[PDB]
Order: sequence, then C-alpha cells, then structure tokens
Amino acid sequence: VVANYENASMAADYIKRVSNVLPDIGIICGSGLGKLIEEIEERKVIPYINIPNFPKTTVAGHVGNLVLGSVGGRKIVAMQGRLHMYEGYSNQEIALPIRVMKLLGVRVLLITNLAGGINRKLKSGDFVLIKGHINFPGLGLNNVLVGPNQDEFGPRFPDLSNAYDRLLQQLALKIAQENDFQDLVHEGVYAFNGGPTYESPDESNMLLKLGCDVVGMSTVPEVIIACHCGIKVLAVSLIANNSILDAENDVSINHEKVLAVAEKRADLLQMWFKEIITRLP
Amino acid sequence: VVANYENASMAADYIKRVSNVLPDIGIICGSGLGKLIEEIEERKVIPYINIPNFPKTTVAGHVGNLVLGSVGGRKIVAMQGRLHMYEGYSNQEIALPIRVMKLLGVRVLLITNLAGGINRKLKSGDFVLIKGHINFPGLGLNNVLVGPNQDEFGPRFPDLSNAYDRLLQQLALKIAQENDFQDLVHEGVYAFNGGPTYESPDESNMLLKLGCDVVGMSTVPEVIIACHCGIKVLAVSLIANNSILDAENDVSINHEKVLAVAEKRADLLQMWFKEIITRLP
Amino acid sequence: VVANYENASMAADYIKRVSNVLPDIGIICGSGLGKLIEEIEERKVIPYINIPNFPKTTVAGHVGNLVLGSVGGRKIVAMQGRLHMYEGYSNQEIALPIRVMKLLGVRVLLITNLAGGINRKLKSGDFVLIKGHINFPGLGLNNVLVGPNQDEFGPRFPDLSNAYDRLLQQLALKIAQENDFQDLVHEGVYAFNGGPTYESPDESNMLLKLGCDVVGMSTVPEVIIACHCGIKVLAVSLIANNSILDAENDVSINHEKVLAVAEKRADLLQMWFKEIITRLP
Ligand SMILES: Cc1cccnc1O
Ligand SMILES: Cc1cccnc1O
Ligand SMILES: Cc1cccnc1O
Repeated sequence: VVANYENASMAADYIKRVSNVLPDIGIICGSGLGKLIEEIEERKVIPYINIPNFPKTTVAGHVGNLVLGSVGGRKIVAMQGRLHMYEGYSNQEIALPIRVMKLLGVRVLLITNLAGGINRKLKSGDFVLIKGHINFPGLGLNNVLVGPNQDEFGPRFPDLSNAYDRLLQQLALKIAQENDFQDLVHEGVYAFNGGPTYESPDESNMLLKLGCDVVGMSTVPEVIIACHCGIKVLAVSLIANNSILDAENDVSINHEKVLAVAEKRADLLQMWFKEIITRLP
Repeated sequence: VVANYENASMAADYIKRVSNVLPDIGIICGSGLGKLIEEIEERKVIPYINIPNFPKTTVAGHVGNLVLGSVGGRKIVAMQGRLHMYEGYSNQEIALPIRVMKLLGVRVLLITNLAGGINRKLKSGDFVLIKGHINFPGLGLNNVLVGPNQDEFGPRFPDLSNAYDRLLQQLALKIAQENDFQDLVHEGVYAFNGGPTYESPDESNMLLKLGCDVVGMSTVPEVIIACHCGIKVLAVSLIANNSILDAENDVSINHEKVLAVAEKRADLLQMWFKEIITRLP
Repeated sequence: VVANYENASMAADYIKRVSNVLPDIGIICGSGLGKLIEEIEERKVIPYINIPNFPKTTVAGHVGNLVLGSVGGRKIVAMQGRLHMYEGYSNQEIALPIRVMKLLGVRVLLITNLAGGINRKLKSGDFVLIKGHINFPGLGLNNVLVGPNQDEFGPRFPDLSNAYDRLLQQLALKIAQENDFQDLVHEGVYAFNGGPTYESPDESNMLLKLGCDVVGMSTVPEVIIACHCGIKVLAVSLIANNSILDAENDVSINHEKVLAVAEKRADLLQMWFKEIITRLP
C-alpha cells in the first residue's frame, strides 16, 4: 500500500467517522515515555488494525493504537506504539500515518525519543532539543522519500534547513526555566543510526569527530515526512548514557538500563509536554 | 528484467534496426542542460517505452527518449530524461541503458549534473571537473553493482582509481582557456547523496570535514557501470549554490533556484560540450 | 525463508543425522585461505544445496559446502564458500548458517578475510587482529539485523562492545610470538564497505580521517549474528595492499594481486589457526 493521497484519505475518513475530534497537534512518544497518552481527555482509542490502509504490525506485536482527544484545551492525535525502520517497515508504511495526520488537520508534531550521548557535556537523564540532523540512511540511498513523489503532499526535492522550528525550541526552553529544570536542557545535532545494534565504541568515536551531539534509531524519518508536507516539528531526545565515556571505561549499554532512565524522567517529561501543548501559539 | 548480456542485446538489436547510426560517444545531460540534444544532426528519437527491456518510467512520467545522430562530425547517442536512484529504480534498471551503449559501440561517456558546492572556492555558476568520488550508497550496501556479476561486461571487483579520465579533464580545461572562461572551471571530489532531500546544514558541515568539494544525487551509479565495462568518462558538475555559506547565513535552496542557474549557464555548456565532442581523440 | 528457530532447527536435524559430529568451534575462511578445511580429520562434506533451508547459491555458482570433523582433537564445523552481501543475499540468508552453527553447539567462531590497509603501519602480507568496527551498512539502514527480531536467538537491541573477544586476541598473539612471526601481527579497527568495488582513492583518504585501520567487504554481518546469539569471535584480516600509499602513487588494486598475497601467506595462516584451535580454553 503506497502512502498516496487516495489511501491516506480513506484512512482519514474512517477516523473522522469514529472520533469526532479535529486535531491541530500530533504527538509521537518514545519507549517508556507514553504516560501522557493515558491522560488525554474525552478520548477515543482506535487500534491500527481497524483503520483502512494502516501498516500491518502483528509480526512485531505489542501495542499499536491511534488516540484522539483533548489536552490543555487543545485537540490532539497521538500514535501509541511507534513504527521504527529497523523492524523492516518500508518507506510507505512509515509515511502513511504522518500523511493521515496532515489530512486530519495537524499543523504541529511533537516527538520524543531515547538516544545515546556523544557531546562531552551530556549525562544520563539530560534532555536535548534537536536543532538539525545527520541522516546516514539518506546519504546511503535509504531516505524515507526514495520512491515516486506524492505531489499532493509536497515537492520532489525538499529543503530541511528549517525542519526543526526555532520558536518551538525557544518555548520548550522557556517552560524549563519557569520550572527550574533548565540545567537539564541542551541543544544539539542528532545522528540517525538505522539500528537495531547500539552504536559500537568505534562508531561513537567517529561520530564525535563528525560533529554529532547525540545518536539514535528513530525520529528523522518522521521529521522528513512532516517537513515535506508543511508540518512544524519539535523533537526532544532523552539521553540514556554517554557513549564516549562508556568506550573509554569499557562499560556496556542495554535496553534495561535505557528503560530505567525513561522511568526516572517520565513524569517530568509528561508535565513539560502538557505545558508545551497548552502554550503553543 | 536483469541488466544481462542477452537482455541488453535484444535492446541493441531494436535500436540498430531503427536508427542506422553506430555511435562512438554517449551523453547524459543534467536537468535544464539538454539543449544540445535538440541540435543533433540527422537525428532519430526513440521513446524508451518502445525499446525492448528498457525500464518502465510512467510512474515518474516526463520525457524519456534515446536520441541518435551526429555532432561535430561524430556519431553519438544521448539519453533524454535521466533515471535517478532516488525515484526508486533498481540497480538493474540504471545499468541496462549504459550496457546497451556499450554493445552499440560507445567508448566515451560525457555526463553533466547540477550539484551543491562545499569547497569555499566554489560559487553559484561555477563548473567542477570531477576527479574522484565518495560513494555513500556504495559504502552502505547500496552500490549499483550489488547483485550477481554480469561477467561478459566486466569483473566482480572493479578498481575505480582511473574512473575519471585524466586526458579528458585536460581537454575540457584547454577548451575553456581557448574561450576565456577558465576562471569558472575548478576540479574536485564529488560526494553522492542518495537523496531526494538536499543535504542538510549539518550534513554539509560534515562533508567539508571529510574532504568533499561538491555534493549531488546522480552520476556515480552511471560512472561505476561505465568503468566496469571499459567506457572512459568525463563528468562535470554545475554548481547551484554554496551549501556551507548558506548554512552560516541561514539561506535555503530549492528546485526553482537550481533551474535558474541551469538556464544562466545552459548555452555556454552546450557550446563547450559541442567542442569537446568535436576534439575527442 | 526466514532465519527463525524452526527453520534453523530443520537444517540442524539434517546435519546431525548425516555427520555424527557435535562441533564446539566454527570457522569461516577468506578467499584463497581455505586449505585448513581440506585437512579436517574424519570429515564429512555436505553440499549446501542438500541441506533444508540453506540459501540458494547457484546464480553465483562455485563451491558451497559445510564440512565437519576434527582438528587438533577438537570438533569443528567449517563453511567452504562464504556468502557475501555484495552478491545480493538477504539478511535472512546470511544469518541462517550462523544460527544453525549455534543450534549444533558452536561456542567460538574463527573468521579470516582479505582487506585493504589504511593505517600507515600496515604493509601487504601483514595480519590484523580486529578489535572493533565501523559498520557503514548498519548506520545506513542495511544492518544484518534489520527485520523482526528472532527472540530465541538474542535481544532486540544488541551491545557490540565485546563482540571481539579480548582473550582470543591475546592467544592469537601469544602463538605468533612462540613461532617468531609477531612482527607481522597488528591490531585495528575494521571498516565495512558493502562493495563490490574496491574503496576509491578519495574514500580511502576519508577512512584515514575517521579512525579506520583496515577496510573490507565481509565479516561484520557474521560477527553481528554471532554476538546476538552469544558466540565468541576472533576475526583476522590479511592485508593485500596499503590503499593510502597506492592513492599517493596512483597504483591500482585488483583481484589477481589479492589472490597472490593470499597464496604467499596461506600456509602460515593454516599453521597459526590449527594451533589456535588446539589451544582454545
Ligand atoms: C536508544 C539508545 C540509547 C543509548 C544509546 N543509543 C541508543 O540508540
Ligand atoms: C542538485 C543540487 C543543487 C544544490 C544543492 N544540492 C544538490 O543536490
Ligand atoms: C579484499 C580487499 C583487498 C584490498 C583492498 N580492499 C579490499 O576490500
């Protein structure tokens, strides 16, 4: 199933009939960082498997729902259970849910992820406001837009220089200052590692030389689809570890340690994003 | 359809029956840089869709013809409407037209493209004679030669150290000097970005550190297929912008601006390549 | 055919019925470096084409056998005829033979390859004990583990920081010292170039800047599958040339020259690996 105008329209039609919500904001939340979705008011949960043309996710299993409702008086749509390219989903499967968001009325997309720290100033538990990226899959002929262009959504050759909205970064930082946690908030450049293996010690050393501040396995595909169709983006990484220090000390990373950092910061991130949603222009 | 000896032979047979031209030179021209094709003498236009085993191009649409005839007393074959890998064409679809050129008798391939400038000496409107490349798709398991080797055309493991003929570069520069436009002509290393998004500001900064002079989304696949089967290559980039300066000044690039640079230099490039064709050893 | 638990089990069942050997050690040998396989004692040769669920290799042709028997009193299984990703084999085809080794009882995998030298200390004929890697395909969305995770074999997100066992490196060096050829033995970081074109002169210059000591077209996929399922690895590169010196002197590389270096070092490598097998803890 191609992520074209007709197929996205069929999915949006189903959603509109079932939910009655016309959302202005979309959210995609990282692993262990989804508690806000359970607090959406007057909400409606729609399993992906019920929506025409949504990608099949039963090989991976686990949760996969679209959730619509209100937060802070604002109408939102959330993806609960993200699709990642290391699972084998195609370009067309990643793009269709974002293009459905566009047809539903979404103008701003807020995204969180877990990532590894490269810059020496980053510690476990820090947040990074993403200001740009290095897209190794895109340089290497695996960009999410490889294929025919869907002209109704955007241009053949997008410019990504303003993909990460500067005013949204400034609002996120302002709110951190108001609540006295700005000491945890940095800005930086995100490297996309296709995955699913964590960056090796020598890959980490290379990324330091190349100007990367953080590295992870998600987010860049969604950012590119959103920028192509005119949706503004705020993307925030939660830092699980510093991969450069770990290489110098021969210390390992694993999914258990990552999820423990997520649990440590989940409630603060929930409060922060609730306020961002409330304050969006 | 595999780009093998039998399938390439069937296409060449059709072409020979229809055109009567036995070409020694092939040309592939960049977007907005194809006016020379409309001036081929005693010419024959063959739509791709009519040629056995040529790749299907109707999803992308737009022009797609093989044009044969004479320029400067020399017999040539041109591709009008290039196939680019960001459109989703496979390795086999890119390679078949170049291998048909080989069977028709082509010994020299001349290629032009539009590209972004990385080296600080490059301005919009400059030309770069390509002397080597950095093939991000090839390092990342998307080389145009991934697949079984077609032994009739070339070896399993090609050496690319002489892919860009030095004497052809020297002839191109000599002709620029004769016509007093050598101040526009540089040499440099070309980075292949799979595309279709333009290099991001932070990707541009990385490429500067890695020794890249220019970056674009084409050319390297065709060069590799030509080198594999013993065809000599001259490749020239027309510079649309300097991506490093644009990053320092927060200035955007887009296809409209690219095509305007192409229109500004089209007539000079046409005159230059006509003389190169005439003077080839 | 997916490299899952059921399919790997069917292949292992066939092998066990035919060979009667329960191996503790697996070996994968580079081109021209397979003489040790012909000296396995009380051996059994099983063509890949006869084993249920093994990948089809008839397009490439050439040899493809699993060989079981004894070396130095130890039970081993060897792959004779390696599968390389530049031939077009999928992730699932590369992984299945390694996962069969795991089900047969393999705890240690020994691997050899031919590679290009980047570090200025490396000459043709030198050996490099691999201590880490830079996986360009993995960064670029072509990691061997892209796809659903096979949970019976290992975790969704592997850590590769200890993929190259330190004690096995130390044993290999100890044996070189005992036989007075330690002057040929170095350690280093291996860059994976998907291939099949040799690294270009400008790619070589880039790899020097990025901290790479050697570059080749194999090994990293097998290492990752082995690490995922808990098999310890020793990987050794035989250096065919120094690509940085060749770029400075405009000298070419080719498969003939590579195979001549293999023939020059084959007997010494055979003796070294026989002793390593005998001495493994
Ligand atoms: C998610 C993650 C955590 C730590 C390091 N690297 C990553 O990709
Ligand atoms: C064609 C092009 C123009 C300007 C920058 N980058 C590119 O790839
Ligand atoms: C196998 C090989 C030999 C020399 C240089 N590069 C390579 O990949």
